Amino acid sequence: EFVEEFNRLKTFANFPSGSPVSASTLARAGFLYTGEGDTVRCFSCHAAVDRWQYGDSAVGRHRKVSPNCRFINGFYLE
Amino acid sequence: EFVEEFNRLKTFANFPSGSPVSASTLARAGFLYTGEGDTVRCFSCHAAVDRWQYGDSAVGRHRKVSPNCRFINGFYLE
Ligand SMILES: [Zn+2]
Ligand SMILES: [Zn+2]
Repeated sequence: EFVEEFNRLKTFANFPSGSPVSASTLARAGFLYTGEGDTVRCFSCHAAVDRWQYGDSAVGRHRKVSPNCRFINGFYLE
Repeated sequence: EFVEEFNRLKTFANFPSGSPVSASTLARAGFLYTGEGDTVRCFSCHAAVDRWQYGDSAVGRHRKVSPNCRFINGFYLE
């Protein structure tokens, strides 16, 4: 279901507009919005990432927190 | 957008598995998959490279076709 980026993007309703990282960027990096604050969680490795700050890379933070995530490693590539 | 290696890697869905060079290696060398055959194109210098053969170096072929590419010269280094 969440293999599709659009389905991930739909979980971002009410995502804080004041966040330095956008909902589209986070969805692209494999994240789903948990609904609380700025906490997102990867559909694949289940790692959660929060406390986003200016200059952050959605993919960069994702790799840092979960270096062996299959999604980031291209496991779902058609 | 494509400055991020992962975004380049995502363009490789359906990239021929029989190719002597892998999608990850090509993405690392700054290439995006054009979707046709084994033709990839650099996000930075726009040079396209195809006809990959055993023993080929993704970065090597990239330099040969586009010696002044900013990406290969490290222009995007943080
Ligand atoms: Zn993950
Ligand atoms: Zn180039």
